Amino acid sequence: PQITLWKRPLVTIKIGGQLKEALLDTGADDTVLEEMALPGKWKPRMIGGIGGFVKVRQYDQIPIEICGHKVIGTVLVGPTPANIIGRNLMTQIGCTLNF
Amino acid sequence: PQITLWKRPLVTIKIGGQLKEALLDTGADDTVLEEMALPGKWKPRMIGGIGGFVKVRQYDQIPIEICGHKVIGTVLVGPTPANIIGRNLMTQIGCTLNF
Ligand SMILES: CC(C)[C@H](NC(=O)[C@H](C)NC(=O)OCc1ccccc1)C(=O)N[C@@H](Cc1ccccc1)[C@@H](O)[C@H](O)[C@H](Cc1ccccc1)NC(=O)[C@@H](NC(=O)[C@H](C)NC(=O)OCc1ccccc1)C(C)C
Repeated sequence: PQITLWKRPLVTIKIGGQLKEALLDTGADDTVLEEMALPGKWKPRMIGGIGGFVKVRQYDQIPIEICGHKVIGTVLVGPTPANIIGRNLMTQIGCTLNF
Repeated sequence: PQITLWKRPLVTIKIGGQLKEALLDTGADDTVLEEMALPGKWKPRMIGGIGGFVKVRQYDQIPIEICGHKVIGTVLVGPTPANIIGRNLMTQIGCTLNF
């Protein structure tokens, strides 16, 4: 799809058998999802945003289907106010900015 | 241009006669620039990110040239760690996400 930006570029993702809406976020290096039951091991990590940081759980090699594109990558889980699909996954679905 | 996302989608902007690099940021509603001398009036505003909430100065109807596209819009100025071009301006240059 081509997505204009008059609205937040939200997409429906499937991860860990759960459906979520997430923001395609070109300003996000990484993918950060709200608290969710993911299976498996993790590593503590911190991400920085506007104003603050947040501690997150880093899960490697997690399957995610982003708007019907299955990808597998690192997913951060923590107290983010939005599910964010970062460049780490957007590259895997071949997502470009165009103007 | 078409911009893939293997790197941060940085563009060179011109604003207030100054050249800056800025991130084309689809996860940003608004445009937030680092502290910079802008001429004119402003209103105090707050933006929220990952972790925190920063006070910013809201400037309306500011001319910006983003990668050779002149647009005019609201620019927020404050202690952001990156110049961020948000959807408010990306729409004005016709920027889409595509995959
Ligand atoms: C999700 C994060 C991993 C992401 N950060 C990164 O990718 C960073 C660079 N990577 C990173 O952390 O690498 C690890 C690291 C880095 C340095 C040292 C050690 C380790 C991020 O927060 N990035 C943000 C900007 C940024 C850039 C560089 C450095 C730090 C921060 C936006 O690009 C990103 O798009 C977020 C996405 C987002 C959406 C929704 C909620 C939270 C975050 N937007 C924002 O933070 C924007 N805020 C908003 O748009 C909010 C949602 N609206 C808002 O507040 O509107 C006014 C309002 C007022 C009152 C009520 C409601 C709204 C902001 C840039 C304008």
